[PDB]
Amino acid sequence: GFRKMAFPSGKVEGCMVQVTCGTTTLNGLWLDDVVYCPRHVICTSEDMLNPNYEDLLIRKSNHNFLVQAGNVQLRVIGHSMQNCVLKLKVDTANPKTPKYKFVRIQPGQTFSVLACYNGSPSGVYQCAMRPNFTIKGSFLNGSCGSVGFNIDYDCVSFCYMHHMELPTGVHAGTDLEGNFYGPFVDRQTAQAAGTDTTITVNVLAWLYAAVINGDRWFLNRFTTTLNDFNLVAMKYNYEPLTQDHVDILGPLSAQTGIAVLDMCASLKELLQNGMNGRTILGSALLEDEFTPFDVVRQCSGVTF
Amino acid sequence: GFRKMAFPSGKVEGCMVQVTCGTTTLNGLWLDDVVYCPRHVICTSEDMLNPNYEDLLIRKSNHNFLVQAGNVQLRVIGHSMQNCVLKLKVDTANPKTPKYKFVRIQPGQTFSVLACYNGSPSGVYQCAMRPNFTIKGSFLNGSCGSVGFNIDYDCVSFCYMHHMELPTGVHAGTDLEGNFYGPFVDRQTAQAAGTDTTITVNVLAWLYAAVINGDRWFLNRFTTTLNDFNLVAMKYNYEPLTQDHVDILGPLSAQTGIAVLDMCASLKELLQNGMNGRTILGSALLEDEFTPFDVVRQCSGVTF
Ligand SMILES: *[C@H](O)[C@H](C[C@@H]1CCNC1=O)NC(=O)[C@@H]1[C@@H]2[C@H](CN1C(=O)OCc1ccccc1)C2(C)C
Ligand SMILES: *[C@H](O)[C@H](C[C@@H]1CCNC1=O)NC(=O)[C@@H]1[C@@H]2[C@H](CN1C(=O)OCc1ccccc1)C2(C)C
Ligand code: NA
Ligand code: NA
Repeated sequence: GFRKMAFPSGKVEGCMVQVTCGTTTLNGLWLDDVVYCPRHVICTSEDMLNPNYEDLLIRKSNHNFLVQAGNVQLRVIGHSMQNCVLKLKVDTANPKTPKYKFVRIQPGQTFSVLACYNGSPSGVYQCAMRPNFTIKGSFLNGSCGSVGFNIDYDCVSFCYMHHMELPTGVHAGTDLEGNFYGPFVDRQTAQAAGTDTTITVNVLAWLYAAVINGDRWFLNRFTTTLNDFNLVAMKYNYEPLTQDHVDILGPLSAQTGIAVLDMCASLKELLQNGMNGRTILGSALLEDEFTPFDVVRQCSGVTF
Repeated sequence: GFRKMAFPSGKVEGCMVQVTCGTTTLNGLWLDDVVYCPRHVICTSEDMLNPNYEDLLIRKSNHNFLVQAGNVQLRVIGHSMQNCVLKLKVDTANPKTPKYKFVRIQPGQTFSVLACYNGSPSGVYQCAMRPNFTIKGSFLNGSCGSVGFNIDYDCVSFCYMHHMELPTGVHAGTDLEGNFYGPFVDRQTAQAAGTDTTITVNVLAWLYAAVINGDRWFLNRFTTTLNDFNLVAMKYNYEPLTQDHVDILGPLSAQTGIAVLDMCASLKELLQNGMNGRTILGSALLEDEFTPFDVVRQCSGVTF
């Protein structure tokens, strides 16, 4: 009774366009009269090693940029660089432009990715921004410019644009102002993500989902303190739990009649003892990709 | 590098409407001038125990059916019953009607569900039709009339409409002609799904995905026969593997240079020996919700 659910993708689908510069094709985001795409579209293979993007952009003409919106070729009348994103001003506003915001998300928060190739949607899935500011996505060559988003009421909040894959096979990208999440740079060099930690508040959310869905074996009759729990958290590379985390879990706490520090005590035992070959919500591992809001949305059936 | 991916849901989002009959509200599918919804919308609580649907439908007037398409109230000018579905003919054709087909899917095949409440999309996720003709969905009260679908090229293939939850917490529903998948009836009585089996051909697909994504520990230097494998399959409640299954896996076989009967031998060892606390594509259990086509689509990046 509990699934990894993406937001409906319709409002974003109408914004996806193709952006080609020589042999290099990727996706763009067409909002009002502006197409946002990764700046590495202006790069040839050789200059991806240490590109001088300012110098490369100067060499570019509007006409070097082939922007298609399905069958339509869309006429670029201008180009500018904001951090690691290119803004291609176009002669036509997107008539399918939804109501939108650009937001910078926090590590631990979730969003939907609309994976595109050649400006066409392939698929939609839910992602978490890892504590080390990577995402564990499914992106191939051509996936760049694919976007991550949340929907609140009738408003699309864009939070991610895809730029690259790291050696570990995880993914990195920017906010829609072109500021990388984490320490990453848009050039083809070996780059280390931090050690990643498990998103403790999300694991608690998901244990609450497990209880709501009648799956309770792991509950014990013990409590604990933020202090003592955080000692075990540190030992298993779990993020420390703050009183903010405890306050955000209050609704799930109240719904289930299980105090947050009581759930923490249950999590302690799972980390120390493993799951003994048992499953929780049909998983053999502790899941950390569901925020407290994701759990509440899916158990209370919120719409858009 | 491998995720449970849903189809983009835009084309389906434009078809979802609200259908209310007394205190009973659920979702409808508005295609051309017809709204398709579960027939149990005409039911009061008491008559859900053993409804005479023919007699109940006779008592109904067009005006008993409140059909809203967002802010629009849509005027029902007719009602008919096809098996377990109600066709509410309306005065306006859906101007957002996509190109579509109604298809009856086979056990083992996957589809995207667009979970709706009050005619508004909440979320999208990928499902498999279990061998026992159930789905393991996330559906609350009000979710009925939510639809399952595939997209081929520019065509939406509707294959599922949601009707009910079984005692086990799994879900049952119909094709869009109102024929239940499996032995289920739309009345509030205890109903047994069969014993469910694991979709062997999908587990093989997913092991191929694991190899393509560099995750290979489980490969062994052994082969086997359909005959000998099916003896182990039967013992672990896996579906028997047919030469059709072997032919469908040919592309993944050819891509990886691993013969289907060689992968089967690897699966044999996993079933007999467990995973020794190892993970495959970040899972501690064998996944059976990915068809060979799903794997090929996601590793080759097919679009719509
Ligand atoms: C944009 O489509 C593309 C997406 C990558 C390619 C494979 N999976 C992805 O997520 N981004 C890039 O190609 C960037 C780009 C150059 C290299 N880079 C990158 O991801 O390097 C790793 C890579 C490349 C190709 C195949 C596998 C791995 C710069 C400018 C950062
Ligand atoms: C239609 O919205 C609704 C969806 C169920 C309710 C909870 N989760 C679901 O998938 N379908 C029904 O209510 C049908 C209907 C009557 C009963 N039934 C049903 O699912 O019974 C089980 C149930 C009901 C409510 C809450 C939990 C479980 C008939 C006519 C088959
Ligand atoms: Na131009
Ligand atoms: Na009417």
